[PDB]
Amino acid sequence: IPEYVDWRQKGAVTPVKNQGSCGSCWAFSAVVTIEGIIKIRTGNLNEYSEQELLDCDRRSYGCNGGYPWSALQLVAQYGIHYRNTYPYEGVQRYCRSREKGPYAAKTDGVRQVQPYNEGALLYSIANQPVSVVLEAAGKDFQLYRGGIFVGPCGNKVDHAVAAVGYGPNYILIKNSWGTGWGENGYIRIKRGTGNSYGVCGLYTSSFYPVKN
Ligand SMILES: *C(C(=O)O)[C@H](O)C(=O)N[C@@H](CC(C)C)C(=O)NCCCCNC(N)=[NH2+]
Repeated sequence: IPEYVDWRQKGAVTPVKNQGSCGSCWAFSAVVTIEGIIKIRTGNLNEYSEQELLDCDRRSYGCNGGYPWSALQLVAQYGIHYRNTYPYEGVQRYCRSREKGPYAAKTDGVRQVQPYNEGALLYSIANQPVSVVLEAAGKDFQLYRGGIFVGPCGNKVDHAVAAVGYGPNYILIKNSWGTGWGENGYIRIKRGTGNSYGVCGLYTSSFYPVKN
């Protein structure tokens, strides 16, 4: 795999979103990886519905948090609608997949990255955007403005985001806190520190969709 990856530069990343007060980061992370794999496999970049996963993933807890792997499993089992068809409301509502017509996209499965393994995650990112988790509760992360972030942070992961690239000393992360946070909504998190958790626990739990 190459020294630098940046899926934005290959047209596989949609604009940065803002989840608002709702604890829906798990759905945004999953959606980033779906948009990416659909662009990679079909050539088209579309936006897909975080709200659909928020409402319809019965293993998740709506705005009280949830599981990226469960949202991705939902998209592989049923499918997902376009964001326009099922826009983001910032609150969990009834599942309306059935009332919104045929799904827009469907995947074929979900595969987990070997946790606590930097090279495995870099490999995954080299093939596609990956859903990852990290500890975002610390003030240093909350206030990140730019540069390669080294912390301080612990490994008590609490926030799902998406890895869309990397470089020799960082992994490139698409956050769901709007375009005014970080580097136009992105953070570059230091890698190569030898800490197996990853900076801010970045290697704890990583999933990606599979689409043949
Ligand atoms: C995301 C956020 O707004 O930061 C949100 O808090 C979230 O998804 N939290 C997750 C932790 C990460 C995805 C690793 C979470 O708490 N998941 C467990 C399920 C939700 C908590 N339990 C219940 N019953 N609500």
